[PDB]
Amino acid sequence: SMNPPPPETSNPNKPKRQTNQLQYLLRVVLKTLWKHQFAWPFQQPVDAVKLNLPDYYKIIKTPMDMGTIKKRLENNYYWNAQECIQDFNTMFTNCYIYNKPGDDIVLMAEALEKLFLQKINELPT
Ligand SMILES: COCC(COC)n1c(-c2cc(C)c(=O)n(C)c2)nc2cc(N3CCOCC3)ccc21
Repeated sequence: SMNPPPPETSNPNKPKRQTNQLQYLLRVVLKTLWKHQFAWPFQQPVDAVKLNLPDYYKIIKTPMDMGTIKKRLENNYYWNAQECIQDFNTMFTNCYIYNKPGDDIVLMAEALEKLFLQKINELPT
């Protein structure tokens, strides 16, 4: 059991643009979640070898983490704000698929998801 390569943070065969929404997702949404006290388990891909979680990448076939989302925003990987919001949703959903109710990681995901929703609420037009 080993780790997959992390998600792509670059697509050479994809146009790029700067929008108010993408800038807000990096500078306000991601930055706010990144600095939250419960951010640390979500700042990098799950390392199944280091943490000894051999069934993680048997159960989770669409991994996502805030380190990947950060790099995607910084590299102008996303064309649509929807793509970035979908990646956050995937990250939270994976946590609820793999882990059990009352697990520390699940209550941490709940706290971050609540904050995420409050910040996306004020996403500009
Ligand atoms: C609160 O989460 C605890 C779990 C423990 O998994 C066995 N965990 C995850 C983790 C995260 C997610 C989203 C998940 O689903 N699982 C199962 C584990 N990522 C981690 C990273 C670290 N370290 C801290 C020191 O620096 C290196 C990294 C330490 C613990 C971690």
